[PDB]
Amino acid sequence: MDTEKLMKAGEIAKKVREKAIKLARPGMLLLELAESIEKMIMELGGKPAFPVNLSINEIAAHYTPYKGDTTVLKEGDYLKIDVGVHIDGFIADTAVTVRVGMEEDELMEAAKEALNAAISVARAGVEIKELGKAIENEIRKRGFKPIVNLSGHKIERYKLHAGISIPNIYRPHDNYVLKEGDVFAIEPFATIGAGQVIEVPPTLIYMYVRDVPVRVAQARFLLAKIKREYGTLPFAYRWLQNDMPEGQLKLALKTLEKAGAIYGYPVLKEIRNGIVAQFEHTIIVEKDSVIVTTE
Amino acid sequence: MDTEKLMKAGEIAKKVREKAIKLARPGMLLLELAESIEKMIMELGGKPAFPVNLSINEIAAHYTPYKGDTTVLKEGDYLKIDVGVHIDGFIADTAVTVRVGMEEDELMEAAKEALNAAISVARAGVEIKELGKAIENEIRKRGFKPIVNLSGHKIERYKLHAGISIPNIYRPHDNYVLKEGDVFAIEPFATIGAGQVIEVPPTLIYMYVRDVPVRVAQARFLLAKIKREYGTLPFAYRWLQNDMPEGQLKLALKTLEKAGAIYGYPVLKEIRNGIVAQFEHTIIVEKDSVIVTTE
Ligand SMILES: [Co+2]
Ligand SMILES: [Co+2]
Ligand SMILES: [Co+2]
Ligand SMILES: [Co+2]
Repeated sequence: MDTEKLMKAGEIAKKVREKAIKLARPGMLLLELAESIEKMIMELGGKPAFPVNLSINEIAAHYTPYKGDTTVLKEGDYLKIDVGVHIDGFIADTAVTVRVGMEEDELMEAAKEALNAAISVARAGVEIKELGKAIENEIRKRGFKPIVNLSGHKIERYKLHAGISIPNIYRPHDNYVLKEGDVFAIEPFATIGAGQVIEVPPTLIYMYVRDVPVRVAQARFLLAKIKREYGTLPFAYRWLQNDMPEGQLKLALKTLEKAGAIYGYPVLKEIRNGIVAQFEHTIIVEKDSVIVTTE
Repeated sequence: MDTEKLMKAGEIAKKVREKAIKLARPGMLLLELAESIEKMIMELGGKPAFPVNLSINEIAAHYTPYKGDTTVLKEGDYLKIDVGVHIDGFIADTAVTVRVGMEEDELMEAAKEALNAAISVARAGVEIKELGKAIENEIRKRGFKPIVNLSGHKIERYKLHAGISIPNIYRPHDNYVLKEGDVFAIEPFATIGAGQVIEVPPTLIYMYVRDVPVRVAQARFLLAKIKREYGTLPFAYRWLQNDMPEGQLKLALKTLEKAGAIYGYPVLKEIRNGIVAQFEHTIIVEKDSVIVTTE
């Protein structure tokens, strides 16, 4: 629909991103950080597509603070900020790696540079694999491993990950064809570890999924609120940490989870605890070139 | 449409597959082999979906003989046989690894076992990732690496690789949902190498793609032949070696290649030249279980 909305989300996400890079100074508490970003996005004119992700070093992604996290930045950390905005369901998913209180290095360069290459070739008509390979070369020609299980994704109205991915590697059969009006989030992750990530507890981000009559009353209602307040967008436990006792909240979520009403999206950590750089922009696949909502 | 056709394709491919395993005896010339299989498929009632693939050891796949290959099997080889049949476009892609003149081992077991698991969970409703994970565990718990760039694919009428894949790894965002009536080819590849494949020349298989006003004369006729007899389905170079002398043939292809008419699918070889075992069956995603065309 309104390409302007995909643009607005993109525009907000840009500004907020920029500012986050700034608040990203040593000792800065992750929790303050997130809150600021979310409310900014808010007062700026839009709701978040998903809770800001502030992932540090080996924590690949899927990490968001919660009312209680004492964690603060530390000089030399590889902080990764992945933000997403949405105007009525039109997402903008951008992200950047900041070496806390320091300047970028070869790793960070590899991810950024990679990401860039992908854009230069995206244009209606090309097969996904081309971006894939592009990304792979930049990362590997710099001696770095690209992650093989975290990757770009195609966005759709009120659907963050709509089905088609954009690997950071070259898989010879990825032959989906970038159509016109296509909206894609390109996001190469680079690492010095093995190049793969595993899920490790706790589960901070969750996803609403399906109506499933639950017996335990409270749970059911917790869900109902969920339905109506977040929708199809993934949300944070931190976002509900005050709508009921920390204790009783848990179960409700679990029961909801053990019921398949909502899916939990645990923290993603590089297998051999390798540093993880990352940059992501969102694009709209046009005929001869792509427009970057988050430029 | 006719589930019976998907069944028929499936049925032929089964028989043929079975027989190939037998013809797979030492010193057996790969070229005799392929010919047999293809003609059997033929006389059995159907056309091949793609040229039989006889891939040996570190040759992951995409290898097919050509009029000229002197290559003969050798005791101890890990021959991989990937066959595909199609009834009016309803494919059946099945495949197996045979230790030439020997009995299967841990590797081969891993890939097989892996494949099985995937089926056990396939059923309308699950997310692709579940299968992915499944595969990953069987292959890895046996200390073997799964290939990360070769993987299962969703089949559709006259479209071998229709877009959605089924990774041999767990990528947390593979959330496509197995619908009812879905046809998928699950195919785990296992290897002791690194777990990745690269393209290496030559280019034996090719695939039509789009009508391009070409300048050279014979290519143009070659184009319209490819168009009429092969179609959207991929072909082997071995299938056209009669239609014209070596030299002229090549060029008509090459022009077309450049023309953007037919894409060529080079050989796939495991990077650290590691052994590659593989098994593949095609399924139809039904409500509570899946029907395996190639059982
Ligand atoms: Co993102
Ligand atoms: Co993203
Ligand atoms: Co196959
Ligand atoms: Co296949």
